[PDB]
Amino acid sequence: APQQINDIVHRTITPLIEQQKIPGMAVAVIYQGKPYYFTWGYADIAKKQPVTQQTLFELGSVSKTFTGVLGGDAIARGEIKLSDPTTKYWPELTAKQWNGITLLHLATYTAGGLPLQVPDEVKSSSDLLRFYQNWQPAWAPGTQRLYANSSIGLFGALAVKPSGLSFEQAMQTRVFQPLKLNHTWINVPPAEEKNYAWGYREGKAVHVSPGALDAEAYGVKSTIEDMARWVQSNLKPLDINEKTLQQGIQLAQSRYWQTGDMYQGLGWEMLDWPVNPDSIINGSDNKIALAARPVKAITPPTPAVRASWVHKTGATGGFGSYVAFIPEKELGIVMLANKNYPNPARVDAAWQILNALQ
Ligand SMILES: [Cl-]
Ligand SMILES: [Zn+2]
Repeated sequence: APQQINDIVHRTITPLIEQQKIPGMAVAVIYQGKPYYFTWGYADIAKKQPVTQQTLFELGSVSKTFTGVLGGDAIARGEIKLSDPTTKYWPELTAKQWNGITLLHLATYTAGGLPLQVPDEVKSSSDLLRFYQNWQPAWAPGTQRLYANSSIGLFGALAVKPSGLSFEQAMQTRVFQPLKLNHTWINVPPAEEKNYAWGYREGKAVHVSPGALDAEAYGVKSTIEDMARWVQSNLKPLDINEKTLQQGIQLAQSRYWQTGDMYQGLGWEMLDWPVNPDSIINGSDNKIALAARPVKAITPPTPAVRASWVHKTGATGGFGSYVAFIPEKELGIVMLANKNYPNPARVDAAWQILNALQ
């Protein structure tokens, strides 16, 4: 890699690892469209297995960017419209509070207070219907954003219904395979477990446990190389030969809602570039990121703005991930760690690197 990239990465990430006690980490810096890879530490501490460019990490909510793009691909196929009512795809949701709640609301966390988590007691299809049938909104739809797995998670499950495919099969055939993400998994196969890093929570090795709508909301595992390719695909949609996927990527970076200086995409979140770094750092703190905030609609949605900071944080019990990129500059970063450490530290490190290379 160029000397300037090696220097800033060492001076930014090695101290981050020192400060946050991260056992293993993989970083890709995309510079002038090309990825440069860095690894530190261990995928499995007790086995002394190093992090490599083939190590799988839990992406947590970075999974939502895949869900948003898969939804965008469905829009471009004419299979769904974001204005469609939820009940078009789930007629059994007869409770009156669902009148007026569209796929747009589900995708962008604006249905009116759907909760952050689907409750752990939901283990069956009927449990899930009961949950949504009895949920009472705190706000009218399209007025408040409340980040929620139960919102975008349901969006993903319904967006694939017209195709007749399962969510996992739709994602594999329509997103992973065309983009040659051949080491990206909703369910890690037995032959790849050897590359599945352990996450570490309070010194204990952990993996994410099954939950309702997990594949849609937080269930993808991937390598640093496949995640660099995901960033390249989102930086350069016109290089994707499948038109519906090219358009799906673009639609996921459309701006549908604004609150403060932040815009909500489909999975992705965006700000205008140049960005105020303190706003992305401070806004990544869960005290803000998980809070209810009024939104203003953008009608029609703004088509993907190349001068944007586009990003997403993700966490599981044992992992912490961050992706950010700037289409106008062909500049991006992927940070995958097997400890869940605070989002503001992730964003600050990412901005120090990309700011140095702009
Ligand atoms: Cl140094
Ligand atoms: Zn040093």
